[PDB]
Amino acid sequence: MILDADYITEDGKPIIRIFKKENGEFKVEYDRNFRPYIYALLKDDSAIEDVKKITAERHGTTVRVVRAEKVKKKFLGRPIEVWKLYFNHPQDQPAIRDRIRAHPAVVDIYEYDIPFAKRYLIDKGLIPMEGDEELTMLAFAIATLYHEGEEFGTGPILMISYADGSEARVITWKKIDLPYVDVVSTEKEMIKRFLRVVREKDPDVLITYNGDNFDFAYLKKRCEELGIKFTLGRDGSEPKIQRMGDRFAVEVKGRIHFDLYPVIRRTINLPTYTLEAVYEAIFGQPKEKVYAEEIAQAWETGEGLERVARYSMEDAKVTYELGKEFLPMEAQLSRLIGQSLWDVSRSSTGNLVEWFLLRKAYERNELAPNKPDEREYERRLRESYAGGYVKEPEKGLWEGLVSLDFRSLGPSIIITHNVSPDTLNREGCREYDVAPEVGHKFCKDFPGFIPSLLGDLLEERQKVKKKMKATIDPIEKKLLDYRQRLIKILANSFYGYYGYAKARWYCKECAESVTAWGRQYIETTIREIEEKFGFKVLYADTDGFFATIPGADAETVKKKAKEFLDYINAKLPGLLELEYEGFYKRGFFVTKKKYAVIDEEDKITTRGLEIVRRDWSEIAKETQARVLEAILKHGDVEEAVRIVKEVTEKLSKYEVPPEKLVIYKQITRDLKDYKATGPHVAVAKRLAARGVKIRPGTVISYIVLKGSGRIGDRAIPFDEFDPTKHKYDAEYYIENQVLPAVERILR
DNA sequence: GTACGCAGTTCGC
Repeated sequence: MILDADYITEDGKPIIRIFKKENGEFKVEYDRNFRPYIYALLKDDSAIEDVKKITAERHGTTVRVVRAEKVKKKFLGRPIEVWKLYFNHPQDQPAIRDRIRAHPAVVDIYEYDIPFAKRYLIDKGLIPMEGDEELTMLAFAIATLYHEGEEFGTGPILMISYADGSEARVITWKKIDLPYVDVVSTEKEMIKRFLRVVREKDPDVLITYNGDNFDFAYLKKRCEELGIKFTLGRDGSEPKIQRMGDRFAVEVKGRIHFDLYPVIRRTINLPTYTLEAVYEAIFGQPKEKVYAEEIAQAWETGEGLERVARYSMEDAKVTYELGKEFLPMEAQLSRLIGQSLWDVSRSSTGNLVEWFLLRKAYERNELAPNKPDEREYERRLRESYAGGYVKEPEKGLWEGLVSLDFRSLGPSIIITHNVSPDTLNREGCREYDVAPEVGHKFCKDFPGFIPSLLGDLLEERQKVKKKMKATIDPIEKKLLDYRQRLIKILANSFYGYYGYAKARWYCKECAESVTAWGRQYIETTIREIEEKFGFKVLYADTDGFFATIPGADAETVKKKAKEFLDYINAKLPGLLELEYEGFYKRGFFVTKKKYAVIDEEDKITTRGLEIVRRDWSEIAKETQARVLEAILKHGDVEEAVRIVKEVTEKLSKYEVPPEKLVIYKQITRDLKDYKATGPHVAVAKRLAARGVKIRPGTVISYIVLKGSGRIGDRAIPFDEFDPTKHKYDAEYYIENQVLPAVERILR
């Protein structure tokens, strides 16, 4: 099983290193024959002699094209003839590619921004994490005395805890008598002992939580000032710190540094992403937070250091357990994308689709288009189109509801109608499909690049779902469930890709055609069920709707829907099909995107209401949840009223716990690009002045204190809140938080 | 930083 791959340099030549694990043994395979390359579209083949003689001078060494090779590829389905230009080293590619482009005989270059390691895995057909190997994992965390804005690595690390499946220990240079605490003499010996532990355990995966931007980086900085060789790699090497724009990333050669933080942000929606919120989300019980204000007073006084030693041990153990749950899912994603677990776990959906498309492009001799230049990127950002159909719901309570949704509407449309930039308005075909309203035509004579890819994807999902039915191993069934679910997410994101401004295969006309077809298909089904089958559709959004027959009994509502399923699915073309979501006793549709609906087993499903939003305080969510749980399940408005009158009196009496009053809002940009101040924006400026890290994506936790005027003039971060000196704005959380949320349901 | 559709709160003016 392939874990990772990079390249070293030997006698000036690159040698790919394939880090493997076979039969429980670490191995490293070496490939010395692979070379970097770009593609060049030449005006005349005769100009290749002048193009070879294009030279650059990097590192004081004259760099040149080492091999020119003319190849025939397809560019948006059309055969193209380009020159494959090879270089000696991947590092001199960025220095010479601009001069190759600048040649007047070169129309353009292609595939010039693909890293050497990822180029190798693609061109060789190598899929990481494929195989039957159990990976050994070790989690670790550190406890420091670092201050916000206090450089980085200047404060000493106090504690280093680690945890695997066999133990969880704390290493420290402070006298603590706990049986899991190993007291060393110096901070240096604490770090060195940690290095031996990792070396002795030799784990395939090092698990951290936010280790890319703190724990690992701080460890490297402390080892720098203290003069310690931070040897962690299986090749005797130090972890490497790279930059990802607003973010840093730490890589440990020979192992996989699995930072859980970028994975949780992209997999789970949470109000905040502290290790304790995460723990309380995936696992049942909570965690006993230990704040940096206590860790300083615990060193100073020396007392209570047992507590922080326990919290350091709990962080490591919780990090390991969360890692053991999320690593299998991310392993399946790396297999699907075909890139390393290290890179897959830290990249966005758009980047995962790019790597997948680039691989599939290689398999089909499809030359990849370049990412847009500045003007084109901006043009794509300034461009939009119409999307899904959202029916204004029949607002109120309704009884006896059936839900019918399309199966992968986007991918079904793209495959059925061959929606692809290589088929759009393609000339000379015998068969065409025309997108409604927008009128774009798509050639059906030959499979387009993307539609053919989606067909293989939806195929593969059926093959995985089939095995998942007829397999015994509950772990294997789960791993397969990960795969088929990942295939569905990957496929369904392909519609929006066509409108992604950074996409190589960007096609606004294609994206326009998917939504236009989807709008036609849903409105046609909604009309058919209301015409021929006497149904009344209540709520409808994009690919699905909620319908019923007024007055009809619960059973005949079901049996008449199944009747409509076989009717509409016959006339439906291609892979377009309607499925049966489920029957639900009652359902209140407050407004567009805002509804809730109760199944037969008395478990409410909630969508769009303030209950699920993170920018609403828990006191408002809980009350709305309890209020909605009344009218939906117990139908009691009088109780619902007693709940509102209840929670208002606790707030006015200042008895509701302040933690139920924090609002979680995200910073989405540089604080200076904001053209309108808000509560969370003003709190962010205070933290920015305090030295606190303030970047796009930082969740702001703040409370509104009592007073009058701008909410932002009365808002402070929660870590600055103190009931002994602060008084919270109860009136605000009554009039602007609790009362508006409960009003929507009662109205 | 896959897309657009959409509700609802804060704030300037």
